[PDB]
Amino acid sequence: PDIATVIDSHFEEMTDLEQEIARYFLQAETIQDDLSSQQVTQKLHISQAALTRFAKKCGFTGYREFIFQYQHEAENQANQVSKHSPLTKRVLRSYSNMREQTQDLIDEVQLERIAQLIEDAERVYFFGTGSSGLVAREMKLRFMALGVVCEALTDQDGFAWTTSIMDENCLVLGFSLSGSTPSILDSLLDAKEMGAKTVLFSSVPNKDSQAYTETVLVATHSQPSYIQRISAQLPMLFFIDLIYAYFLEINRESKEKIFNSYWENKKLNGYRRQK
Amino acid sequence: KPDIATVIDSHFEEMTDLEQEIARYFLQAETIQDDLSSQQVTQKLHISQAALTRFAKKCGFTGYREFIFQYQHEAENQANQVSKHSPLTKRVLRSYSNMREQTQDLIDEVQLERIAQLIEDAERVYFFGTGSSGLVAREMKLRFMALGVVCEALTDQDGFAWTTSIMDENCLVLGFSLSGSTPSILDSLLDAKEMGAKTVLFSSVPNKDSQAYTETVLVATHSQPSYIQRISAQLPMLFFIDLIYAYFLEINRESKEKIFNSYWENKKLNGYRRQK
Ligand SMILES: [Cl-]
Ligand SMILES: [Cl-]
Ligand SMILES: [Cl-]
Repeated sequence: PDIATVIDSHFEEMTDLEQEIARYFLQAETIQDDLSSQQVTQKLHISQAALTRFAKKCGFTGYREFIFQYQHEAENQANQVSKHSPLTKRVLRSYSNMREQTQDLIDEVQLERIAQLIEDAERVYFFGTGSSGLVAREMKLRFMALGVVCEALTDQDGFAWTTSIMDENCLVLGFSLSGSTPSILDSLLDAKEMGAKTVLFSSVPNKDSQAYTETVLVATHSQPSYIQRISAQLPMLFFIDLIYAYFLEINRESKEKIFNSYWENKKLNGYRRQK
Repeated sequence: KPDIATVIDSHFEEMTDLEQEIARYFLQAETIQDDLSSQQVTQKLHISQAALTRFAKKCGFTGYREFIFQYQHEAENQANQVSKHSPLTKRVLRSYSNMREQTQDLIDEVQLERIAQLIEDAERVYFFGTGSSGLVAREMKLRFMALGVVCEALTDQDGFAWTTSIMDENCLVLGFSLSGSTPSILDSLLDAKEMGAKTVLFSSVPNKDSQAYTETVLVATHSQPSYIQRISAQLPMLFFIDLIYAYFLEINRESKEKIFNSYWENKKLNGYRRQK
């Protein structure tokens, strides 16, 4: 219980004189006063022993403990006002709002469906340009570590090389934050032409309906202007992590075996670098 | 609209002592897993049918059958709620929330302004990382180059060697090492320092050897204890690069917006040529 609740809870055990002391300490602007026994005594015109008895009636060891604690409450409360600059808060709000917007866009049934497509494919490709090419490389790092045969392609030549060898046991995931990156949209159609399954990640719903096997709507940025937006990868990273978590639970034991084997070779390699 | 738990709660204070014991049972999370037929419930709680019926009528139902029908149907329809997410989904989203919270407590605003000023004052800026940290470096390169910074992203030892050999006192190197021990990054930053460059290490681990660099930025640790369940390794870094970027953009904002917009105009002009 905070100070006011304890004082309030002992108020009616207190004498009229002790209620005057309680009244003083229940004032908001009292925290601004010199709360020594020698100044509170003078201000309230009361004796030093009366303050001690007041603190003990409230369940403290003495006055000094009471007033130090009284200031712990004050200190804890004052630290709850934010200490950050507007600029900082804007950036933090951009992240938290993308979590919230992502959360409201999740279709768990679709994400588990996509997790299954990855598992069912023999070959998985991630297609993306610019900042979305970084997302594609990131996804490969995550999923190769669990044993998936995958590759990340980030230019027309790669998509050309890959789509031309694609078959119906291939799955391509394409990343286009804007939903209109010509090289991504047309490359996914090349892959579809060859028999592959196709997943499009985009922040705009577009006319992709029916065009690809799955279309995943990802968050838009909270900031209107381009120059002030946070990382362009982030809308996609949320969905990479979601699909990943779903995918890991599919035959986890074999996937954990592969991951741990990579880990062991890393430990051994690092030791040899030392020795 | 109102779920059956809310309904029970709202009549709880009207209920008899025995009815309140019945309510307490139905308000428990595990109870939907029991056999909730009146026969089994009466035996379980050692009550009569009538008492169960009286409880259900206190809750505004005609009887227990109506009550339990609703109770169980609300439960089996929760699997259909898109907004009610699984333990896996919540684990991932909490990992992101936890990292935002941890990041927020680690922000040293004076430091990040100091780094943005270093970027502004440098003639050449370099971003070093490998793995996912290399992706953070490539991203930072794109964002700062669009504001006119002369910068490059290096993601392997050959690239570190090419660049450090020609650095001087007007160079700045930002190195990303989430583990705080990546030898190529720590060593390459020390090579850059030997050449007179300023150095900034980003790491989730404040080691003593990090004190050698001009600045060290402490970034967040991950929430999940096991590596295999962690969310993206880029994320601790991305927060701080976005903060630095946001500060840097406000140093001589109009000159930097001119440069960003001039980028934009040059694309449009070539697009007019291509339409011809
Ligand atoms: Cl934003
Ligand atoms: Cl220095
Ligand atoms: Cl995590």
